[PDB]
Amino acid sequence: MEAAHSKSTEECLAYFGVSETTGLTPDQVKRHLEKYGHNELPAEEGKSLWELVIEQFEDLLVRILLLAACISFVLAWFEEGEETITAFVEPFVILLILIANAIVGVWQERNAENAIEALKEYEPEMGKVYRADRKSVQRIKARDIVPGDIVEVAVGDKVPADIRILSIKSTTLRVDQSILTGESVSVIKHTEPVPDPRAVNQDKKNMLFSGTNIAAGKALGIVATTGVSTEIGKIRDQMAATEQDKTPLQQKLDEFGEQLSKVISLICVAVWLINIGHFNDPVHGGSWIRGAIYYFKIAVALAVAAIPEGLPAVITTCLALGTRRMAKKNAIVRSLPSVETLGCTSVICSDKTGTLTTNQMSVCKMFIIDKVDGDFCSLNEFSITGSTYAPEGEVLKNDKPIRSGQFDGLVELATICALCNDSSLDFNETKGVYEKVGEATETALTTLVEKMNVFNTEVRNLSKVERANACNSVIRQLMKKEFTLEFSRDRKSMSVYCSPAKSSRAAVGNKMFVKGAPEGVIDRCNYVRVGTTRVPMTGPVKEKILSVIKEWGTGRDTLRCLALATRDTPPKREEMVLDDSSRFMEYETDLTFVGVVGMLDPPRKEVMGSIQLCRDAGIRVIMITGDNKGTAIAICRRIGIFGENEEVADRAYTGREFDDLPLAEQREACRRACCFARVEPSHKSKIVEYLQSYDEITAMTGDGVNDAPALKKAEIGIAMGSGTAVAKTASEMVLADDNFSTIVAAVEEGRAIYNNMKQFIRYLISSNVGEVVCIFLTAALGLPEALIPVQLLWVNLVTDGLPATALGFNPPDLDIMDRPPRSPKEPLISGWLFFRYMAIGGYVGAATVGAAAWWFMYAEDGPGVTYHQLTHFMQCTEDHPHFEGLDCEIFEAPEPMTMALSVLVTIEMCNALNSLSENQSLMRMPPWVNIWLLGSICLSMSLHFLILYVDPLPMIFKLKALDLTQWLMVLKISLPVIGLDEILKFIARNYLEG
Ligand code: NA
Repeated sequence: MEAAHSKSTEECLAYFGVSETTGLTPDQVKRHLEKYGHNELPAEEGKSLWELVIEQFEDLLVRILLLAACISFVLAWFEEGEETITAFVEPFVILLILIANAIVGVWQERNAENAIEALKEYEPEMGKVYRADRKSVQRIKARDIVPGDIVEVAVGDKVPADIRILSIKSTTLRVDQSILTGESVSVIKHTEPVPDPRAVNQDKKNMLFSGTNIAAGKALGIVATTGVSTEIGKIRDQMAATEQDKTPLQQKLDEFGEQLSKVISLICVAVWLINIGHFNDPVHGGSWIRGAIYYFKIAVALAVAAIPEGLPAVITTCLALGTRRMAKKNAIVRSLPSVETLGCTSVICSDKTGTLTTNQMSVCKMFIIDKVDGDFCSLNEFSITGSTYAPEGEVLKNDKPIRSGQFDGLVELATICALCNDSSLDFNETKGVYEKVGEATETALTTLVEKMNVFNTEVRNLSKVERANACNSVIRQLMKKEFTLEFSRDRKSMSVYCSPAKSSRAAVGNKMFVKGAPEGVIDRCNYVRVGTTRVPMTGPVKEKILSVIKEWGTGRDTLRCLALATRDTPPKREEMVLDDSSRFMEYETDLTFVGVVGMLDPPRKEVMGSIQLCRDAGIRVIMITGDNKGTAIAICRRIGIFGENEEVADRAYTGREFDDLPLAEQREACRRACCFARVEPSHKSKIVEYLQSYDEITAMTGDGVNDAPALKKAEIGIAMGSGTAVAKTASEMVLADDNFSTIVAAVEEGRAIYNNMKQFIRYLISSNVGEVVCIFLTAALGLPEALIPVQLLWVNLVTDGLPATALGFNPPDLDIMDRPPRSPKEPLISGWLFFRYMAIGGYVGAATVGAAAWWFMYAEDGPGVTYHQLTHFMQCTEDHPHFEGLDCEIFEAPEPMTMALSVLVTIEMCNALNSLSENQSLMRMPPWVNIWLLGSICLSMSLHFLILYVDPLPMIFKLKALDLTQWLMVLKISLPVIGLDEILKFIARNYLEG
């Protein structure tokens, strides 16, 4: 029964055919259970370990590598010899990388928690029902509860289902609905029907929502809905129906995956079409087995040379490090891929209270009526200092300190603020400052009465803790509080019924003290107080009151106003039903206007600044607030969101206004809006949709289960440190301090990190290019293999991975926040950059072959066979050129490989320096700009020497220590790469910058 709140208790009983005194029968229980299912959100998918392990082998590149391991394995099997301790190393090494890769992938999932599963924390194990098969209440499992069940709840219980309250057993009933409505103070519940069938949760004063807690009282009710049909269940469905796209880099990297796959295969064909000469060969003679071993040997190295095997580890390391760095700045990021997205944030939607403001309330102004005489009128306006809850400050009329007590209007004003109030103070001796107890707005009133001291009570003598609630306690003793009529949004006020304290045998003197939003409160005033006297409310004096209120709310003061009034002749106590909240406005009429207080929730000190940063960075800012429209706007002007005097007609909306607009116009409104006031339950989420229809990267703040859907939808959901665990688990980021400025800082960190990622990504991929050239050249020049897979894999994971990581510490550009958001469509490598890395690739691939060849020719240790061209034969079945001497296995000498590999290693260390800046010369941005990079290079070289000397390793990699001559050559052929890029950067700075 979805509409239970708008039905009478009798209609809900009738609908389900259930007896309030016996409850459902065992047949009803069965049937109901068959129709509605059990009371519980559905289980998460049964993602098994075996399935999880399988998923680690889905990516195109890991398939290639697996394939290449199989070929490597078959080759290290279908090969003759006795050296097995240096044969199966390769295929094993490739497999071990894939195992570690899959291991990590699995470790990630075991540690990942989804928000949908966090929802289940709010479903209690047990609940209490009345069923016809028993007399006394039975405590059954909450999943066994069904619509129609008569249920019982009491203080401390977690509501097991969405329930229509039938009967309140205790005096009142109080609920903690913080998790669903953001009302953090316990709300009072009733049993009368709520007329509007489209009432938002906050106004269903007769409902208990599954997952909430009874704060006080005992109640009996009937279950309206269970499972996915409850308020939180609908929230679960929205979240589950939300599909989350891959981050821009994830998408672009997946595109590179396909493309590189397609590239790898083409190069294999290219190596085929180059040997189509073998078709014109005698069928007899030559080795076919060895001919195929030749292709599969290069296909393996080719795949291995082309994959940036260490890239995923480098990225992760970088992101993890950045994350620790962001946490130091109060930004707790939860998902590593979010760090990139955060940098692209084009829109931030922020709640005002507690994020843009401090949520530390303070009364700054107040006024009473001074006199009314015909068309003439004067108010007494005052000021109050002190912006803490501490009772330290003073009242001032025209800056001159006055004494509240000398004004009677003020005695009463204070009596309302003190009596018509459910909050207090407390001096916390631990922190040594005054803290609130209750609501912000109410404690500010408590604070205000203490500064006012309307009865000049001896207060300075009292201790620190006793000082807290002294002037209040005084006012309390003056009036007995008989009862209170709670605040409702329909009337936007509250009242308290009070009788004189010293009273033996009397029935006259009773008062109601009314506090609330000025418009409705003032409309119900027929009288205006003037000291102790009273006069009729008149058209002119009304405008006077309203104009001041308007000025205070809509001006640079940005104050939240509250009207205070009293009912002099309140209805007789017996004539009032304290149960029908719909009668409260009626009991609050024929009032006397006493005064107005204006309070402030101050902007955080950093917000002004942070908002300006965004304007520089081309990031739009939208405030979502509970202020009315005028004040919403005024606060927006105040903080920088709006220009002080600029037009805003079409950039500010209330929920009402926004709902009235047709779908097209709502979408339109969202492109230009910077202020949403009084926003509905569904709005954040619809606002996010529209924003995404313009391809905005959207940040959205929230803190309750009811924000969870929007948090999940937006690309950067942002939760408050002080918020619910569910909102956190639904968000890309948590604000340790709740401060809007933390967001802007974390965006800046994201830009800085992405710029560096581009660098080490381009560095690594460019490294693969040269590796591929080296393999290809060797093949299409019939040379001895210059580099082998085990060597490549070492370079791609260790030798280059260190500098790649060090590149993540590249200093950030000063102009980072002075450029618009990066477009998600922006390609990683494109145009000039393709050429650069193509040329760089060329040179690296040539240098490595040439390093081997030079040893094979113009060097001593190896044959002085210049232009002999090892091209010709690699079979040795004719034995022509080297006539005298029985040697033919010098082709596999470890010296040439060691020349090539040391060239690669040395070049890439050099190219790591060329990677300090995309376009700036090493003349302008020197190597030492990044000490981590310098350190990294020393480490990688020490590691190269490690594999060169430490016995097991030089055999495994197939290497031999180099002569100072040979090393001195390695340098000669490596250092020029620096000159090459310097030239190319020069061409970019001077002949492209237009
Ligand atoms: Na999200």
